[PDB]
Amino acid sequence: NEDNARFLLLAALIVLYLLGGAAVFSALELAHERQAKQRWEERLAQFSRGHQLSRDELRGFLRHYEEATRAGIRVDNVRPRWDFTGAFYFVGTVVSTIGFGMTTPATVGGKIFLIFYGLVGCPSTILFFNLFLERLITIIAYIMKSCHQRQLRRAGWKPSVYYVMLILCTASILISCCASAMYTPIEGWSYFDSLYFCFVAFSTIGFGDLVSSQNAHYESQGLYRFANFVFILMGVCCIYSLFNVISILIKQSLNWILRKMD
Amino acid sequence: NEDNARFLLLAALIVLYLLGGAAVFSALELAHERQAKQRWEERLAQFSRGHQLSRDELRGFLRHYEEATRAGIRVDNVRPRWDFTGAFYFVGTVVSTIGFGMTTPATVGGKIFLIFYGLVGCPSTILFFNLFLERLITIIAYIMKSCHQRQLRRAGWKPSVYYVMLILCTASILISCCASAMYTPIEGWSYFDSLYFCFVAFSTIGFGDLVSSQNAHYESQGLYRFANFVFILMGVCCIYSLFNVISILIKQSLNWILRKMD
Ligand SMILES: CCCCC/C=C\C/C=C\CCCCCCCC(=O)O
Ligand SMILES: CCCCC/C=C\C/C=C\CCCCCCCC(=O)O
Ligand SMILES: CCCCCCCCCCCCCCCC
Ligand SMILES: CCCCCCCCCCCCCCCC
Ligand SMILES: CCCCCCCCCCCC
Ligand SMILES: CCCCCCCCCCCC
Ligand SMILES: CCCCCCCCCCCC
Ligand SMILES: CCCCCCCCCCCC
Ligand SMILES: CCCCCCCCCCCC
Ligand SMILES: CCCCCCCCCCCC
Ligand SMILES: CCCCCCCC
Ligand SMILES: CCCCCCCC
Ligand SMILES: CCCCCCCC
Ligand SMILES: CCCCCCCC
Ligand SMILES: CCCCCCCC
Ligand SMILES: CCCCCCCC
Ligand SMILES: CCCCCCCC
Ligand SMILES: CCCCCCCC
Ligand SMILES: CCCCCC
Ligand SMILES: CCCCCC
Ligand SMILES: CCCCCC
Ligand SMILES: CCCCCC
Ligand SMILES: CCCCCC
Ligand SMILES: CCCCCC
Ligand SMILES: CCCCCC
Ligand SMILES: CCCCCC
Ligand SMILES: CCCCCC
Ligand SMILES: CCCCCC
Ligand SMILES: CCCCCC
Ligand SMILES: CCCCCC
Ligand SMILES: CCCCCC
Ligand SMILES: CCCCCC
Ligand SMILES: [K+]
Ligand SMILES: [K+]
Ligand SMILES: [K+]
Ligand SMILES: [K+]
Repeated sequence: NEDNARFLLLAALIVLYLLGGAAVFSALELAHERQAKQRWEERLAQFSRGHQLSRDELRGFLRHYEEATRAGIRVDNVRPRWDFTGAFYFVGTVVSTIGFGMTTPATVGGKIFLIFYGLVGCPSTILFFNLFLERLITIIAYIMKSCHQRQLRRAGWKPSVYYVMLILCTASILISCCASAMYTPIEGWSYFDSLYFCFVAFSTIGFGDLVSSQNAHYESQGLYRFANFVFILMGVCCIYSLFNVISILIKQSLNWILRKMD
Repeated sequence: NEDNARFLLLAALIVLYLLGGAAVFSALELAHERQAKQRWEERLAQFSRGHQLSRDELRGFLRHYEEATRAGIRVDNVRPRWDFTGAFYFVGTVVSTIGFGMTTPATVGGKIFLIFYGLVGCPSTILFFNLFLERLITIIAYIMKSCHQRQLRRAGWKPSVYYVMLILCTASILISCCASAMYTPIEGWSYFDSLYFCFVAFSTIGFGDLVSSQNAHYESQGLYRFANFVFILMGVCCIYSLFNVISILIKQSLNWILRKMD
């Protein structure tokens, strides 16, 4: 009866969390959304009046442009999709569950293979992340044991969950700052935008509003792609481990809550 | 030295998998991409000639349209973002790490809160999925014990990983087929497109090319949203559990191959 109680309590807490978050986000974003819509409508009306076109013709043109954009066309010299490098980027975003969406299959055959590829590939990445976490814990224990032994001259050393969480948080912060230091100059982004993109990509949410390495010519462009790959990989690993540790802590907190209640 | 060997072997296998997948996807998609780009270019050239519009004017108009679309505008009628139910949909896609991207924060304050909200919410959903998996295993064991006891008239009953994987696969197939039973007449999609969307959403990849339940008016629109919520929740749970079980099986296969290599 304890497991059922914990399950029910977690469900109720998550529901309340969702309701509160929805309220807050609406309060923050509604006015900006309305203002943007009004500005776009004014621009469209002015353009239509200037060149004495028709609303239907512009509607058809915009529909064609939306189809082209789904195809992969953009307005600023984007890199080609579905070349070998683009395909590599797409598969990397698929196996990790990020799914930016800047490149998606468009033909029958490219969707079946996507299903099978993801089905056989996502578990492998999850297993890789788990193995990395285990290796990190072992190395931390070894370092602590060695440091204590060396300082004495003046296995059972597994660190607690709290220290592992602190270490993962520090590593994530450092990786995000280092990645942003490179994204900001190469891209036309601000530092805060770089941090926001780093968090969105590392957590595997992948909205797709900001995507890196999509500007065709990128000066060097040889080391830049390798650096982007390395940074995304490390960030994903660190954030995945941090989320799992935080989940363990939340589970302990829920038991404590249940135990206190009586 | 065994753990390091398994780690290295998994890394090499994943790298080969990525290379092969990239090659296959490029081979499948490059011709379609080129044809679509050519068709869009022809359409744009034809439109420009007919109305005597300069290409810079059309470029500016399309840039404005891309800015507007980034705020939620579409050629077809779509439900508003950030009123109260768009916010609920957004938070649901955020906590589950799906990230469709049809709704994204656009203001400072809506991005900081997004970071903190995700940081505190994703671990809760992961814990909920793990608890669900444990409950499912317990119920399966109880059912098997009861069935065996009944068949006798003529704890240690937990099923093996193989049977749990088979059950999860069957449940996922049934849920996907039932969900696609709708989403075909309500969304005007083909059945295969419905299955593709179900897999993309359930796995938490969330490309965003196909998003459900946003067409402004949706007939009832009261039960439809509830049904969409329930279907997505169940699919996400089942696919998450299936991925974890498959990862365990892959780990066993790796240990066996390592033992085979001596
Ligand atoms: C060497 C370690 C092997 C393990 C690989 C495991 C998982 C891969 C997961 C995610 C990769 C992040 C996306 C890379 C994007 C390529 C960028 C570019 O090309 O511009
Ligand atoms: C009662 C169980 C509580 C636990 C819920 C936990 C996590 C929620 C995760 C995913 C739900 C995503 C569905 C998207 C919302 C659709 C709403 C709509 O179409 O408008
Ligand atoms: C969305 C889930 C919210 C998580 C609720 C956190 C509960 C806080 C309890 C903190 C005390 C538990 C730690 C042990 C105290 C000795
Ligand atoms: C993306 C990497 C996938 C690697 C899958 C490895 C498959 C190995 C098959 C081995 C089958 C025998 C194992 C079961 C015997 C105990
Ligand atoms: C144009 C060069 C792109 C480089 C990205 C591919 C190489 C990384 C995969 C191999 C890592 C061991
Ligand atoms: C204009 C030169 C930009 C090149 C950026 C170099 C990126 C490599 C950093 C180190 C890789 C880990
Ligand atoms: C003996 C130790 C060397 C092999 C372990 C390294 C495998 C990962 C290297 C790349 C970082 C993900
Ligand atoms: C217990 C489930 C709580 C969430 C219900 C909200 C979704 C229904 C939307 C109805 C809007 C007309
Ligand atoms: C006319 C459109 C009616 C569609 C309503 C959907 C009914 C689904 C309810 C069951 C939820 C699991
Ligand atoms: C005894 C009842 C406790 C469990 C009820 C929780 C119902 C939530 C269903 C969510 C399944 C994905
Ligand atoms: C038309 C190519 C078919 C690709 C699907 C392969 C599934 C194993
Ligand atoms: C025993 C060596 C473990 C490898 C750790 C690598 C972390 C970047
Ligand atoms: C840590 C990488 C620093 C890159 C600086 C780029 C300056 C043009
Ligand atoms: C000019 C391309 C350099 C690629 C670096 C790869 C390092 C293993
Ligand atoms: C303008 C109000 C922003 C509040 C940010 C939320 C901090 C947790
Ligand atoms: C005793 C188990 C009850 C909860 C399981 C519900 C599965 C849908
Ligand atoms: C389980 C859903 C049944 C099909 C609903 C759509 C009927 C037009
Ligand atoms: C008319 C609104 C119906 C809402 C579904 C019931 C929620 C339990
Ligand atoms: C946490 C309380 C929810 C508020 C609903 C508007
Ligand atoms: C957490 C309650 C939301 C307050 C903003 C209206
Ligand atoms: C967390 C409270 C934010 C209030 C939005 C105006
Ligand atoms: C551009 C081809 C890259 C080769 C990968 C080793
Ligand atoms: C068009 C055939 C679809 C096959 C289902 C996997
Ligand atoms: C005690 C500090 C060790 C950190 C391991 C990365
Ligand atoms: C089996 C690896 C060969 C590389 C093919 C491009
Ligand atoms: C061995 C995987 C396939 C290699 C093709 C680039
Ligand atoms: C599975 C390897 C693909 C080679 C054809 C491009
Ligand atoms: C592994 C090689 C397959 C070739 C596909 C065209
Ligand atoms: C393995 C699939 C081959 C693709 C042929 C175009
Ligand atoms: C407008 C919908 C209200 C939801 C409260 C449960
Ligand atoms: C979380 C960093 C704050 C950014 C201020 C613009
Ligand atoms: C035969 C066992 C059935 C379990 C499915 C919930
Ligand atoms: K994800
Ligand atoms: K996504
Ligand atoms: K995702
Ligand atoms: K996305």
